[PDB]
Amino acid sequence: ASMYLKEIFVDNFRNLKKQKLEFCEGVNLIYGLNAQGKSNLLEAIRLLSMGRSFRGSKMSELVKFDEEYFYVRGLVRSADFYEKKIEFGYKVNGNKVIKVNGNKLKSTGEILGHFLTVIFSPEDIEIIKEGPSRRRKYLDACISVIDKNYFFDLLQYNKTLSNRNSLLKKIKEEGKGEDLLEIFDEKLAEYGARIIKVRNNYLEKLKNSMSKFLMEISNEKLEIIYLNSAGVKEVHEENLIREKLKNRLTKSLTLDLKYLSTQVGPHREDFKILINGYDSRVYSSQGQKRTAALCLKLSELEILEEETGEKPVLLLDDVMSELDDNRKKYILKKLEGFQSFITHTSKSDVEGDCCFKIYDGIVDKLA
Repeated sequence: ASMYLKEIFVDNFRNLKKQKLEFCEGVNLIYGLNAQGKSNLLEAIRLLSMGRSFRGSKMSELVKFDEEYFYVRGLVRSADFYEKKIEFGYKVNGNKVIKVNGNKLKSTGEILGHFLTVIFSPEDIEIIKEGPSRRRKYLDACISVIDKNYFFDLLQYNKTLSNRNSLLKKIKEEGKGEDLLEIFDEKLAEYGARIIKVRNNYLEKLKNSMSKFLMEISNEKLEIIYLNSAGVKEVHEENLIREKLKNRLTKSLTLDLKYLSTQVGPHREDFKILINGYDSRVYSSQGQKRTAALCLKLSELEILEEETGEKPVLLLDDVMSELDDNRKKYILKKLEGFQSFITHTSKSDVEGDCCFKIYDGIVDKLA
């Protein structure tokens, strides 16, 4: 039984009026003339998956202008639940309150997995086009939805990384800190090796899944190069990678003290998408990049289902309007057995099993 959002209630959320909405199976077409309105609804849905705004927005920005809180409640059907309640509340205080079936979660990260979605947007092309930062963050979020252990390791890794970076400054002003520096190096190498091993594993699946879609769509060839920070290309034996990280951290101490940051580790790494053997960021055409962005999300979807045994809900934020007919048809074919939410400016273009009109932030069914 696939994931299915039966209902969402939004209160003081961005520009949406207070309302409870009920949805259907298959394609939920949401059309309207407002920008914020449509994608704000998608933002509220995606929030129940991730515990954050997909736009990258801070929580205080999600509260309705001049209000003191927002609140979102979804009801979801999944493999093991007829109807799970997920609640996300934020008070301008600065505390998120998140509950699943009435139990408050200790940390936001705990939300991950109760409600699976994959969100498509035209912005996904930036994952192809931009720097390592954008691709690490995409990669980290994809793996974390599947793998709680990886999420745990990344949290600790990033915590140790900032502790180390601030210690570098203390070691520069005063001296000393040699002991905490060893302790941090050891921890970075330990967490780093596990992060690298899991990343390598995911990217191998990404490569296999993405090459199939690309071959299907444009008959083009896909390769992925993972340049990891251990410089290894083996990534079986964790202790070998851990040792390579540790030695590298030791060898780069002079450079680290000059810049007051940490030059080696997975927080610096990237992966390279090759299209017909050429670097997709600097060589490929825009059409190719766009196609690659689509294959990227389709793969995400495929790996997510395969790994969790659950079939996610699909969010498509304004991704249909600039497509030609053959690409629309392809994408629609691929959403076949999912619940999906497709935002559009038009009612006619893609039909949809249920159609909703949004205006002045009220969503009404049929039109």
